[PDB]
Amino acid sequence: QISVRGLAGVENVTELKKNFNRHLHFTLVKDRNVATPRDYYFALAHTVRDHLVGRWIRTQQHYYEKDPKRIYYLSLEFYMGRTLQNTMVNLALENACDEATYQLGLDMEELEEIEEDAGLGNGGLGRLAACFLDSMATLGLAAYGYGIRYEFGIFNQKICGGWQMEEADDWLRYGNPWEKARPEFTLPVHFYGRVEHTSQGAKWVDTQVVLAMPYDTPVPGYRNNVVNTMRLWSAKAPNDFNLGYIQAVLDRNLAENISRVLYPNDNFFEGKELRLKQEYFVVAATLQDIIRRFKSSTNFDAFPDKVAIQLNDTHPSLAIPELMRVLVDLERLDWDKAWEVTVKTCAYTNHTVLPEALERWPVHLLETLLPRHLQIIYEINQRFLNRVAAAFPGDVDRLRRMSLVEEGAVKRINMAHLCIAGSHAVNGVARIHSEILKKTIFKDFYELEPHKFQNKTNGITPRRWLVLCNPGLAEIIAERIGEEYISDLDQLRKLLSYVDDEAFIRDVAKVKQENKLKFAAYLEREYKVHINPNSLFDVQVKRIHEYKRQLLNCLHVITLYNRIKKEPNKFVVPRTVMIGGKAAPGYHMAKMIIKLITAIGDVVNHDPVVGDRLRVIFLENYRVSLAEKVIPAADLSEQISTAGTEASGTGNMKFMLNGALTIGTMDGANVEMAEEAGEENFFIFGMRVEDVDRLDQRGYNAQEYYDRIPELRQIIEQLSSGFFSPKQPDLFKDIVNMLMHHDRFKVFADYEEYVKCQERVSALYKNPREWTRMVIRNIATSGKFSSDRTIAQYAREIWGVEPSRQRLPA
Amino acid sequence: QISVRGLAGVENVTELKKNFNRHLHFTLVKDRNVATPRDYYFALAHTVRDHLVGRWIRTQQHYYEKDPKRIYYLSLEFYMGRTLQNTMVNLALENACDEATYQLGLDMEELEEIEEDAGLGNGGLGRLAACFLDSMATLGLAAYGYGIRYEFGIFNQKICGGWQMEEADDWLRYGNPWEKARPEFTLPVHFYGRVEHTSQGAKWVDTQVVLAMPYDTPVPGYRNNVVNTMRLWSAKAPNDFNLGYIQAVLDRNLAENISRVLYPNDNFFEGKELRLKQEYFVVAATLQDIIRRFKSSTNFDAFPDKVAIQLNDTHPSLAIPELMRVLVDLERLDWDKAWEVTVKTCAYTNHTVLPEALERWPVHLLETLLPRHLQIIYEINQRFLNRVAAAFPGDVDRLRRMSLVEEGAVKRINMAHLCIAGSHAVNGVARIHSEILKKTIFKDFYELEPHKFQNKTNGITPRRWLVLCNPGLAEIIAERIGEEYISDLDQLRKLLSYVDDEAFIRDVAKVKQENKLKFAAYLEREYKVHINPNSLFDVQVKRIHEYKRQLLNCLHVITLYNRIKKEPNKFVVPRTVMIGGKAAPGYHMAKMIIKLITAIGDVVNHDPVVGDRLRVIFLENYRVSLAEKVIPAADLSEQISTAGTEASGTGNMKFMLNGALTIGTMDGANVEMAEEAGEENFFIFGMRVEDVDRLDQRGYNAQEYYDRIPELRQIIEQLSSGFFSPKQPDLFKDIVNMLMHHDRFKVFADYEEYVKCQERVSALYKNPREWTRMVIRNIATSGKFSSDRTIAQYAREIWGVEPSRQRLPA
Ligand SMILES: COc1ccc(C2=NO[C@@]3(C2)O[C@H](CO)[C@@H](O)[C@H](O)[C@H]3O)cc1
Ligand SMILES: COc1ccc(C2=NO[C@@]3(C2)O[C@H](CO)[C@@H](O)[C@H](O)[C@H]3O)cc1
Repeated sequence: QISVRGLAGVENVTELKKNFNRHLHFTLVKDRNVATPRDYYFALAHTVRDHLVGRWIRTQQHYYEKDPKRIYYLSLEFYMGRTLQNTMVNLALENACDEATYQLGLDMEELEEIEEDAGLGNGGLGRLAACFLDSMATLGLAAYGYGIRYEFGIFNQKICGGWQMEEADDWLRYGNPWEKARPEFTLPVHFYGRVEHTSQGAKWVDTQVVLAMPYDTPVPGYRNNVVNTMRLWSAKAPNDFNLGYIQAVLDRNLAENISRVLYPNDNFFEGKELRLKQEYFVVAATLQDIIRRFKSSTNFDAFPDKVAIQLNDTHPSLAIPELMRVLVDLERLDWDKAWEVTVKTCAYTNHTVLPEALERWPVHLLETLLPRHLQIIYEINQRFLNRVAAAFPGDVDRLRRMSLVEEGAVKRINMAHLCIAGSHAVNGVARIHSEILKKTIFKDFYELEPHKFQNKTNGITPRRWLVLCNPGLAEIIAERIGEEYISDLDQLRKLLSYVDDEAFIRDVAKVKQENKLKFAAYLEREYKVHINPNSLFDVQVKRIHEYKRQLLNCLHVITLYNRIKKEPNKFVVPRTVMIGGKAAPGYHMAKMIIKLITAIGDVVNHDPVVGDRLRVIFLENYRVSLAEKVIPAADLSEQISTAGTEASGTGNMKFMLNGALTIGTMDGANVEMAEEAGEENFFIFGMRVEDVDRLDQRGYNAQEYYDRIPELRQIIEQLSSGFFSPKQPDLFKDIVNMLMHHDRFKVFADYEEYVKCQERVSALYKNPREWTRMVIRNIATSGKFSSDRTIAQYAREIWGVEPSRQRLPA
Repeated sequence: QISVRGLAGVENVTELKKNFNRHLHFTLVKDRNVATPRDYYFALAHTVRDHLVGRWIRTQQHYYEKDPKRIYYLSLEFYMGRTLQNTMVNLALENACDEATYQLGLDMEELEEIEEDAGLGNGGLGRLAACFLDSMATLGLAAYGYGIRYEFGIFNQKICGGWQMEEADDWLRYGNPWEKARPEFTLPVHFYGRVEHTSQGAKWVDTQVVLAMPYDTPVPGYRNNVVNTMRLWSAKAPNDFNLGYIQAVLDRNLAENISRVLYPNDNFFEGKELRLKQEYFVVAATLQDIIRRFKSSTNFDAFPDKVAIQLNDTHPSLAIPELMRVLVDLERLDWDKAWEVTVKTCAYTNHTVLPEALERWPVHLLETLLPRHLQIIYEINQRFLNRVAAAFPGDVDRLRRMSLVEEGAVKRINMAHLCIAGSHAVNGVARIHSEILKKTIFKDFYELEPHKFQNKTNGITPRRWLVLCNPGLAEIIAERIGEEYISDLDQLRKLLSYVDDEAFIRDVAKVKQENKLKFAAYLEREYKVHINPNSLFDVQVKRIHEYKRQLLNCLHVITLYNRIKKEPNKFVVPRTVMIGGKAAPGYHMAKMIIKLITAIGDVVNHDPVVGDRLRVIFLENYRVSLAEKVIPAADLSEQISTAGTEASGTGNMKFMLNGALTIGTMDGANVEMAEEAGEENFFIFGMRVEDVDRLDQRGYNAQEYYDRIPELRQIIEQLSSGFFSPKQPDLFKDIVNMLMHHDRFKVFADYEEYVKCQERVSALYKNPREWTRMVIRNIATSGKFSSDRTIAQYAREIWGVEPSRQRLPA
């Protein structure tokens, strides 16, 4: 159909049809008479998978022959989403498969909807890892993603009576055609035990053993025939485990629980033993695999020349003392040499400055679970503090501030401090965030080792986040500037010469309208909800958190509603306000915010006076697959975190690429997005970081805003009195109390500027031509935010490797 | 190579080679450079599996079109063993695959050794189910085996310091290429809850739900293109199960534990809740599947015309009240009609008379777990006892004897009584056993309903137990009488005309010697144990149990040892005495017997005076795959249970088919084996059932035998004094005490006759020609013991269906 989706050659289509039929028969053991849509999906998935295998085998043998430096990306989260369409896109098979299935009497888009998301992440951090894997393969890097194969990913969200309910994400129920179990490469992981000091060093003895079984998933690069590997570990009990008899076999579950479930927390540290076990499990299995591959290329001097380990936040921080453990205790290297190797091998990316998100593990937990690692951490700390003391003599408070060990009620290990000490590079994820690191939380460390600190602004893959989810936009762009931009997003700048082109203005607006129509149809079909496709689609999709200020959005919605009720016969630009996202199950306030959103919708959506002028919808079960649907449909992207709290954001970049305008604070990557597009083409409002600092020094008094803003007072009185909960008048008392007395994120302080800015949004939307011209200026300057740019920077500035766009032989 | 293994055609070999290479590449994602023997096994398994699928699909569609009466074989145990060679044998692919792999530079027999046994059974009962499935497919019956997919089968046995150690049988670790998951046919199973009586009947409410997910395994018939199904259920938690959050997901294990592990008891009832859950789980899921298939052919009058349910012992006895529950509570049939349908549908096979093996479930367990079923059982009991009372007026003791409910300390339900009441046919598994049922334990029931009671003597499949495990013997037979005997074992009678044939005598003895050489080589390679292949191979392999009297064998071994020590320079026929079998983990005496056997070996095998004249070896980890190796190698089969205790035995039949002579009591099928071969061709000794009865009336006094048999006294004194355990003098005190004071199985009473009979065995072995002629007379008369004969009898006399040897189109 469309050019960017590749060729549908007679030979290819014929071969795909026969292999589809072969898999339906031999693999699925079905015939066309009893086969269901799900059977057809699997037949297609197996057919497409077959095209990966040759490339996968030859890529890995190529790395063995060439022996390049290997990049190991360690993460507790990989938010992959669906794999079928992505694989077709990267292999240039989309049009061919569309044709082949059409000739078989099937609709490929219907088949695509059957696949479960691989939801092995919470949101931004896990999705970043996924985009990074795509870019590393596209740039021809010898890269491996290492994580945990959770049996249960992020929970499925159901809304019942306006409240969030959780159910298990049983994503493996029907099988996973993309993974290949590798039980032959199973490795032991040790827990508990005790440390024994001998004539020849320390020994870790009397341990409990859990097996780590790897599953490999292919990661295809964009049309370069490179296929890299994501290796995820699954926990298995040894066969002699606890070996009355029946109970001993049943108790195997205790060991295997390590890989059972993803902790569902976004930007929050939960210091539970099971989580610590997960963190060591991935680190210990991965490091053994790395060392084995290195030895099968004695001389650990060349280790950092052949190995780079990237730590995705502090979650895999145990890699540092584990590497030291192996080099010192097992390989018999002297401490100083082992440390040199460790520092040159490891690098650390920080993803957040929120205090409650930082990992600080109780010493007593590490003492019991990992006694040798605690000893190594103590030794690292002593040698590090000796360096600090030499550099800043007599500065006793600096010593206590910089220590890896924190004293108090319970002694804790600060994992961020451990990571900085044991890495040759430390980076933040957006310019403003990286600067905040050097000025505030890591100031002492920056003063000691300034060369260590870097910035690497986040990005998103334009394969998934443009070509896959928005083929209509990809096509109209390709018509003007060709296809090269898909792996070189900076080429989008060429679209600036089309901002006054009448045909292009028309096509951009047409594609958006089509996306909005399709999404409005999706909502009626799957959720029986009705929306006006002619309204402004105002979208805030992201995890529910106080810092992200879904509450500020709520205040604006109620403001709009109240203004309509005050002057019903006055014209207003119609809006569909859509808010979606999951709350962590134990996060009370986040669950209350969801209830508030649905409660507002219950009032607003059924008021006859409002009509089709304002609709409030909560998007249930926000996940990667839903993002791919709603983002291309959006007109307005809400990026409204309190300045200094969103380290980068990546949803922001997705919206910019897909033709939505942004209303946002100068926070995270928003700053750089506005810099790229020009501030005139961005809807910027609210406090800057400096303004937040000034307010904190003064003391934030929410009452002041309540007293001086009549429209805000009305809303608070409505919430308190039970306007949005008539049967339960005091339902939202917790929300009001927080807003009035203990709001860490200063919702009221940005209210006036936000509402004012929203009026400017509505004004521009009244002028379709000028709206679209501003959209074109955003799309055209979105190039910097490709994860290809991000990964190229990591490669050159941290890993010491050169990216390549050269094809491998097919 | 050999004729019975089929053709190796140029086309077939070429196609097998290319499909092998295709699977290694696409399915396993390997190349010849990194592939291991295990990879090669899987490539072969997938290649052979492909040949099943067409036949499997067409067989099942054929049954849908023809709508024959369906046979449902319900069992908690299916002891399948390995599948690769069996599939090749039944598809006539063995020689072709041997050639194809040879041309690829691989040894197929090496590849076959990689496959794990499917050990979903304890021994005889589970193996009978497996042979039955093979015969039902070979006889073209529309038959389905239904059971549980245990994650862990019968434990692997390790011998450490002469003691049995258990480890988990993680048989699914590397995957199972033979099964096809069918998550789309998942069914709910209900537990606990309460009964609510309404206007329109009873309702079972507030239940806990566990999902039953089916896995299908193909069961190929012998060269008839029929492929039947074994459907095994796996337990899955519903996604809202227990839905803080993390613990709720972890607690899913509680539901899924139902299908985790096989109870490892042979002929013993363990009344645990988990076992009851397993029994209902298989019954509830299976019955829903049966009813669905019946409705997709309202009128339940024709149900028994289209459905037969065979209960493999009382383990699936809950099928009776479950069927009543569905028909009465859900389908709204009147009780009398539902009962008529149930009785005509169900039939019950009893497999044991040992009191400790009979299922008697505490009422309090059924009350809590299955409250509606208990109510139905009470109603069945009342109506049944009303029938008994009408037939035998005033016989109050008969009423209490026949009741399904047993009174006492704890009230129990007698499941055997339930089965007899609710089945139209009840059978024992050998003539002597079926007679014992009518004369003793079920006498009252036989008097009420004589027409119900039948015999169906057990059998074994000649495919696995001759062609597969002993191709050399199969070939020399085929050379004389052709190939038809493989599916018509009665044709072996034609070998009687060759008993004086000098060439045949030579060939039979040659095949045995070759088997003995191969097995002696297997022992050195895998266990570093050395044996004389010129010695008489004296073998007792079966589960360890007091009733099977491994202890009687031990007494003979020590007798032989003592006689050698008394007269060292006197010639004796050299023997290798081999004993193998697993003990149930909680069966103390059985574990003590294993230790005794190894302790005897420790003394006997290292005595320089004995030399190579006597060796005692314990065969570790006895299982189906080991049976296939040792049985063809055996000279003497030990079948020495106390008369009246072994219901049938099936190991006995395996040895007879493979050219071993039998030393045995007149117990189980031994009686019929001797009848078929002639008593002159069997080594019969010991008490008959009548003699055991006489001794019981008198009172068994072991001291009497001790006092009057000097050779027996010597052995007991050796055991007691610590001759076989010098470092632990009193190690075998429990064994001596049991033998002397509480031996239920009268070991001493058969000692003299046993030793005498063993002397006659040695005498005949000294004459190779006459030994072999007697062997030929055994093989020639083994035809009755084919499971094809057994299944044909079930078909005609119980199920009301006609077997067919007609081919389906290929
Ligand atoms: C479980 O602990 C955490 C889970 C998630 C996270 C984060 N999720 O999103 C964050 C940080 O990382 C993204 C990728 O760099 C950034 O774009 C977000 O701004 C940041 O909040 C931090 C800790
Ligand atoms: C767990 O409960 C039981 C397990 C096994 C058994 C049996 N195993 O072997 C038995 C009975 O059945 C075989 C098949 O009919 C017979 O050949 C054996 O003689 C009998 O002991 C009985 C109860």
